[PDB]
Amino acid sequence: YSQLHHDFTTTQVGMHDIVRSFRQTMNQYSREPGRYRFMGTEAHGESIT
Amino acid sequence: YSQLHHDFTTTQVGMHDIVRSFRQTMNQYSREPGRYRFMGTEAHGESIT
Repeated sequence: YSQLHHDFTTTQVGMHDIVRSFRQTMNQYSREPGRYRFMGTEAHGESIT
Repeated sequence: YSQLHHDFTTTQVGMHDIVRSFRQTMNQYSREPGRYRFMGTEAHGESIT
């Protein structure tokens, strides 16, 4: 896996609108006060930006 | 220009959040009714999706 540059298999263009769609589904349950639904993701090992 | 595959010079990852930032700047002026500010872009010649 380390012998290639992975520009076509990781972080494609429309990837962030799928993750933003998961956040909207979890917003239908986080409206009542005191029951906010947390959403966290794991970080990219290679980049911090 | 047609002898290359343009994957590093067109439609990069963070491009749509810049265009969505232009839309927020134009929202400070489109609040009063009857003075909505229109925003249109030119289409990609090659793709429709």
